[PDB]
Amino acid sequence: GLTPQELEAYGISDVHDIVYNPSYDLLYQEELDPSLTGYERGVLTNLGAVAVDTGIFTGRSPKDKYIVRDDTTRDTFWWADKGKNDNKPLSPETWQHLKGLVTRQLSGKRLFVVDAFCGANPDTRLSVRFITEVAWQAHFVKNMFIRPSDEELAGFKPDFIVMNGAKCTNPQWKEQGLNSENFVAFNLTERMQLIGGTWYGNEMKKGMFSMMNYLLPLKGIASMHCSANVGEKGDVAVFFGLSGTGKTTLSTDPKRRLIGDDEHGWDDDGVFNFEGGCYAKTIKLSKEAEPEIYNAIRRDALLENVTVREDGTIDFDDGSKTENTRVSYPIYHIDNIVKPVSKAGHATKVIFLTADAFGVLPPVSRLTADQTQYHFLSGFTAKLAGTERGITEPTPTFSACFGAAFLSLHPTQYAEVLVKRMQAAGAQAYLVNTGWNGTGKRISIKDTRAIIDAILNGSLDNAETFTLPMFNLAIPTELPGVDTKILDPRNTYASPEQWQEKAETLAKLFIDNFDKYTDTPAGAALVAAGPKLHH
Ligand SMILES: Nc1ncnc2c1ncn2[C@@H]1O[C@H](COP(=O)(O)OP(=O)(O)OP(=O)(O)O)[C@@H](O)[C@H]1O
Ligand SMILES: [Mg+2]
Ligand SMILES: [Mn+2]
Repeated sequence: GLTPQELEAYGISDVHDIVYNPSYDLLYQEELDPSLTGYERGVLTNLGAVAVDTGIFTGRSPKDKYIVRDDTTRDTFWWADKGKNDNKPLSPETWQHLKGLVTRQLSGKRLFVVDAFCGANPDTRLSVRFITEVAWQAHFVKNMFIRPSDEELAGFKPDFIVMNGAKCTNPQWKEQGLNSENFVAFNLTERMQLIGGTWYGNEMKKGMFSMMNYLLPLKGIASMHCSANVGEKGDVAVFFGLSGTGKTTLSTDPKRRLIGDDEHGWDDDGVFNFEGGCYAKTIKLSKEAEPEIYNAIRRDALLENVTVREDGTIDFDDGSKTENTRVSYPIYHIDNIVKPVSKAGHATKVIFLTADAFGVLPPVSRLTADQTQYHFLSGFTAKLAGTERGITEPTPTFSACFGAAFLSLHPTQYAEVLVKRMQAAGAQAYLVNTGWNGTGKRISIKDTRAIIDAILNGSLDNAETFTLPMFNLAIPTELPGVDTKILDPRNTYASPEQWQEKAETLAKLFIDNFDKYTDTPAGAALVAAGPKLHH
């Protein structure tokens, strides 16, 4: 695929061993090499999958994310210093120092080079070349990106390079005004991502997602943090939501063909996956509740940060290394998928998932057109942050478009293209609370799946509704397979008064958050679709 001389063109010198397009069999034996030390080491589990520890980082490091500010990006990027976001500006000169750190780190090493695609469609996909010195990092990108055919490899021409220098750090970070010795940096003039300090594989996956989020909407294509699936009739659904809200869990549905679990575009022909694999959360994983995900954990899946007992069994309940235990697998580890290309027609059902730790929002509501835009821009979820200290400190997150950490353009640009696509398809939107109600427990997966079924088969559209105060959400009066009591969140408190107190707290949070969008005529008009609180 490439010679040591081609790598020298990238700045990487004296590479003696090049592993181009490593096979799954080679990656397995690389990860289990008994002479490996530290965080490169894998262990074989009784399910047949290799498990690794990703080091000090067990999630992304948004405080270390930087984008070079130059004549290509200055007037188009959504900059952190010009709404809150992580797109912090970096100079071209400082970029050159970070590039030197990474290229020197990879020089004189045995390198894995993985060529892959981001985007299922040839007309808009990125041809990405990933370079790493850690086998399980190469395995991660083999699982998560689209694996080219032999014919596509023969004429592969990268238009983005990702250089993973996890083992290096930046000793000049203080004088350079950066956050730490680690860095995840992007340059759209050179079309490159550099990683230093963090080994975490998802920096590469979400890094390329951020690049698609820059390029696609500028060409009229929606770029979405959502899962997607399709029914027997060809009816497509997309599921937006922040991390942990259910996109992967609920899209992996035995009644539907999976398109993808996390990153999709929506062009003139329909909805298409960016990825070649899925990246499931494994904390407290239940084979009974999530059988398809559980079954995908086998040879060629890559487990991250799980606890493996001495006998090789996995303690999926153990969050000691992190609550964000994960498994990646190529998408064909799921039985019922769209193939050979992960794409389908236009979505007619658009589901916003949220996990409301305030216990206010109903399990399901059908949204008006204006409420759809209001809630898309708000991008709400919440967490019980204080659990380890024995308290419910519901902590809100408002992350525009249900994925602000990955947005490269202003939120209104994603909203505009999404609305355009939804209006052309006649799509309807729904808000689903996969989180908490007055019981202080999350709604069960079984009940949420039944809610999703009722959305997808048209049942919910055919129901009578009542209106929830404050948020003015249309809720169905009944739904097949779900206890009617929980459809109204007020019923899970000893009295509507307990819900009302929490609803007022949450409404104020939404109203304060939305204020930043009211600087345009269209945004000010959307306030009427948000929660109403005047006392
Ligand atoms: N009612 C529910 N619906 C969906 N998931 C639930 C529910 N109750 C508990 N869970 C748990 O919530 C988590 C949902 O995580 P999931 O991996 O689907 O999130 P995600 O939206 O795909 O996030 P990410 O974008 O970070 O991958 C899982 O751990 C799942 O078992
Ligand atoms: Mg997911
Ligand atoms: Mn995600």
